[PDB]
Amino acid sequence: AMELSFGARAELPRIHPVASKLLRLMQKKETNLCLSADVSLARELLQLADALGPSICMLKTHVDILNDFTLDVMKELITLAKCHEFLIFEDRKFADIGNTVKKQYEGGIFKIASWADLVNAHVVPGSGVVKGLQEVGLPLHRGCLLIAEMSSTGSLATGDYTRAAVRMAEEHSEFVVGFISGSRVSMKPEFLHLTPGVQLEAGGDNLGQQYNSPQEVIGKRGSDIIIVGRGIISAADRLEAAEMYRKAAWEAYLSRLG
Amino acid sequence: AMELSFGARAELPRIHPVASKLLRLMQKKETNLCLSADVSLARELLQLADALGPSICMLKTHVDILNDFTLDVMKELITLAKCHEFLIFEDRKFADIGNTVKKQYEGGIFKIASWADLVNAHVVPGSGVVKGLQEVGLPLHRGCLLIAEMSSTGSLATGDYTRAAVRMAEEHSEFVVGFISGSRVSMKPEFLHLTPGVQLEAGGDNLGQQYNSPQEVIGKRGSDIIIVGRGIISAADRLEAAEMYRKAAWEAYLSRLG
Ligand SMILES: O=c1ccn([C@@H]2O[C@H](COP(=O)(O)O)[C@@H](O)[C@H]2O)c(=O)[nH]1
Ligand SMILES: O=c1ccn([C@@H]2O[C@H](COP(=O)(O)O)[C@@H](O)[C@H]2O)c(=O)[nH]1
Repeated sequence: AMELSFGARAELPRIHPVASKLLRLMQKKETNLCLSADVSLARELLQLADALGPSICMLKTHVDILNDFTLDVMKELITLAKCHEFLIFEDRKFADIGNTVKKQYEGGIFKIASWADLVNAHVVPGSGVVKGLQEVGLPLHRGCLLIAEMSSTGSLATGDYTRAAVRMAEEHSEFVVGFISGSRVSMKPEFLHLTPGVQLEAGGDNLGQQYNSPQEVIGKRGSDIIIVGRGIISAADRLEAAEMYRKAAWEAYLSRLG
Repeated sequence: AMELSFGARAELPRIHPVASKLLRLMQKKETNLCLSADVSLARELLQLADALGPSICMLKTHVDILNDFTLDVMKELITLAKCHEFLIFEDRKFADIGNTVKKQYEGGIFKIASWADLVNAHVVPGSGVVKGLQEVGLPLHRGCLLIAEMSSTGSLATGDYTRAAVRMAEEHSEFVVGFISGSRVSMKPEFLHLTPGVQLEAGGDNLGQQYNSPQEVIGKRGSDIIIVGRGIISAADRLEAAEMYRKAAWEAYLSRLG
């Protein structure tokens, strides 16, 4: 295929409204940066969302790490998402049978479906995992990302595992909008590719995380969006760091567009 | 080779303390039944744990489906666990990079490590998932189960994936006490095998769950413990249903012991 812009893909025929909403704000704001807001305090989550909101297309959460979660916190996050124009991605990694994951998505204390635009799923259980999430997510106009590859050393999400992930996406394109992957895994331009394991300096952490640059992941490997946690969160000035990552990911996307 | 009793297995030189405690109470109470307590209310959770405690070796939770979770509820559950003698297994299925899963296990609202004897992890991220959990579990004297196979249709946890799970468990035996699997996957008697997707009658559900009988799973496939949810919970008489499952699983274990 030849390279389409985020704006062209927003306008496509088969595109999920969520993905379309995302691709438009990306074009509008010149950002393909997803902030991984891996903090344990609501006040910090909310201050990051507000400060960095203009710089990001998406805020990714791990609600189960928030020491002071309440649905009111999520209400305030929604208000910031609407105000600054970004989607909320809860990185819950649903990975159970369909009958269980539907309850874990709809219910409990988190009520994830009520506030998350996007969630993700591991494909290891078979397509039941997507079917269960769909029953809840479809009417709510939510979307789902399938984990086709992981960034960590020893990752088993390779080969036929990755190919099964892409098939599963194709079979459920009414609800699945794309992939968590280290590179482009599907040529279909309606699918989003989001890549974690990103820092300016290629490298890793002490527990198997691997990092590659925005230029590599977006430019060479053809992914759409970078997911960045520690590369931003650990900085003294998280706004400056966010801006650095945004320009890098954006300029890398412009480059491959030609 | 020659099958050892649960009582003898509990005394093996390399046995993990949590596995030893469980094997002891299984032999004492003549139960290799784990109740899957898939309910949405604390009261239902506590009611089932009390009513069925005598029949079970283990209660498996999904605390993220509890509408009214609080840590006090867990305190109470533990009192029941200590009174009736069963372990608590939170079926969280950790499946993220090591840096993330340690926070998910220790922290947030659920504080899983503060009350769960056992948790489980998917192996797809590589062994960094176990190394992260260990940082939290080992100080708290906890154990972990690796998901080597799944019960659901289209499961990708097969062949080399399954073998990678077994290797990973062998290499982290200070923390990993066994497997979620549909059959015996390790020949080392220090490892436990727990099998979900169990009902007396043939079948499945509308979202990819598949059922096999206790005699099939324990007797022919050589697993140790049956995990049963709806097979008990949906029955009119849960005390009778729990007893039927216990007696099925236990006699199947005795037969294989010869
Ligand atoms: O394959 C994956 C999938 C998800 N994440 C998530 O993306 C973020 C990476 O953060 P950092 O390593 O950039 O701090 C974390 O929240 C992590 O859970 C990965 O790192 N790799
Ligand atoms: O491979 C697996 C792993 C876990 N479970 C869990 O075991 C229970 C099965 O319940 P039921 O089908 O017996 O009601 C559920 O809590 C489900 O999440 C499975 O069914 N299959």
